[PDB]
Amino acid sequence: MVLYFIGLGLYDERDITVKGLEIAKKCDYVFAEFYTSLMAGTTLGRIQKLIGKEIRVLSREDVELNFENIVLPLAKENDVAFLTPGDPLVATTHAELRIRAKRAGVESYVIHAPSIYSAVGITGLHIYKFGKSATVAYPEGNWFPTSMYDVIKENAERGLHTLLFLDIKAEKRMYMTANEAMELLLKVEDMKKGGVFTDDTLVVVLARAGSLNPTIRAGYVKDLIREDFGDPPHILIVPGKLHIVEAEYLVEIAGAPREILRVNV
Amino acid sequence: MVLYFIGLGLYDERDITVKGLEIAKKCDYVFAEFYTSLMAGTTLGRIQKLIGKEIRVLSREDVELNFENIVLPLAKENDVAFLTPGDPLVATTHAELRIRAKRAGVESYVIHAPSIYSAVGITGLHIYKFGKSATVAYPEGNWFPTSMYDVIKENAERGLHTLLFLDIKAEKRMYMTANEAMELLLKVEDMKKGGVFTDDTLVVVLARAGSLNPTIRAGYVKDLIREDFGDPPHILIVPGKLHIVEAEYLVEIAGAPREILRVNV
Ligand SMILES: Nc1ncnc2c1ncn2[C@@H]1O[C@H](CSCC[C@H](N)C(=O)O)[C@@H](O)[C@H]1O
Repeated sequence: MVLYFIGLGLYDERDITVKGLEIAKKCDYVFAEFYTSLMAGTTLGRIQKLIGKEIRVLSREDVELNFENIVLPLAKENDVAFLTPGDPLVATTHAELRIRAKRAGVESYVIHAPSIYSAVGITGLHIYKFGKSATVAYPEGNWFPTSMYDVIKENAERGLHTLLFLDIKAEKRMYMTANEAMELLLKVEDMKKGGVFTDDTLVVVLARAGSLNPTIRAGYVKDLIREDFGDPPHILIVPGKLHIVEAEYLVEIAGAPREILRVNV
Repeated sequence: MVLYFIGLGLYDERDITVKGLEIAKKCDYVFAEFYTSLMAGTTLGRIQKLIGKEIRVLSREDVELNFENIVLPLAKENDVAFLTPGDPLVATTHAELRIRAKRAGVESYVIHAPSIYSAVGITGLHIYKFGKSATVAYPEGNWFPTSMYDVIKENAERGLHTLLFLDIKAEKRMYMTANEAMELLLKVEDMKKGGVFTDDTLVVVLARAGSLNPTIRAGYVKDLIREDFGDPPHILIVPGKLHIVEAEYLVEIAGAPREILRVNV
């Protein structure tokens, strides 16, 4: 009698780990949420098919307000599993749910899955060189988010790369593009003129990580802010000072201007 | 005419994604490497039975010096797979291999899998608050590494968490423990007296991630320095200032002492 946190992966249903599939296949009740990220290459049907169980989907409100009412209860008598895109505990507040589980007298286990946070390694940028991370959020009301700007500034000053999580509103089916983010940033630039994010800043975009053919592009903002990378989800990265080997991967694989090959030491 | 970089996961032969397995089976040749890391929770033999293909294990020199002489040739006329622990491209040196694949006129695809870099999310610490990452390499002869120490310093300075990869001797099959890593850090503290890592520093240890029974513990060095965290591999983490939720998780789940609720928050 337990509760399982299983990640479904980056793109399609096949991105679940074997461990995760075997275990999902033996649980009595299987819940899931699809609001923390977007798996562009699959459908609830295929997941349900692959697993072999009916998956009751939950909304942000069900999860955040009644997890212990809807899911935890069954967990005491049965073997329940909660599915989520990517890795269940990366860039979500699901970790807290484990405390609910404990306090509800329920044993919980975690089955990891490929996360966008580590998939960025496909851009050639050294993983250890990524600093703090941030999320470009949808502007709303009379307030224009600005934190993500300072973060890029802080990391850049230290020579670190910045991972920018783009926003999502599942219910409204809104998936921020790298373009919608490059614009939101250029605006924060003018508001602060910090030299952080301009038209000559180098940027890398990763779209549909997990698919066989993700869109990996690196270039100056001016030349990319008006490009079609493809369907979502999109991720934006503002690199710091590149290593020669990083620059070479970006040029040879990501299609960046040959000029970055010449790094400023 | 195609090369696949498939990730093997975190601990056992089941940490591979259904994607990576289905593909690995459809390959004419399968290579692997276990020098960047080690699947402590399985064996090459158990892995070979899951894939149902034999696997030629490549040494470090093999890959870094003659990848284009051992792997790429067969990739021209067949579909070849290259297995590596964790998620590919998280080992900085693997990325450049894709360039070589192109140079030799070969298609290369990447099949991600759970990485320790993202799995750390299970510690209850927020992913975005992780800063630059470092590695605690085994000292040798007159050599006494110290960069890691500074990496911690710069991160916690900015309220960021520090993920410390512990060293490994693949061949000799020798895992560095969290305890050992702590002793090394305390030794650098005494050498630089920066206040960065002391008997009162709070740390989190994560052992055997990916397993259903990983060890997750959090406390002050003076109590974890000699604590037994179980079989390898080990990962050490020096957290920055904690959000009340991280602290609660570290207490409710990682058995951290209540003191952290009022000291490290
Ligand atoms: N497959 C993918 N490709 C590119 N970006 C992705 C992605 N999956 C998620 N993202 C990015 O991350 C955001 C969701 S945050 C949730 C991440 C998920 N928990 C994980 O472990 O991967 C998306 O809005 C997008 O900005």
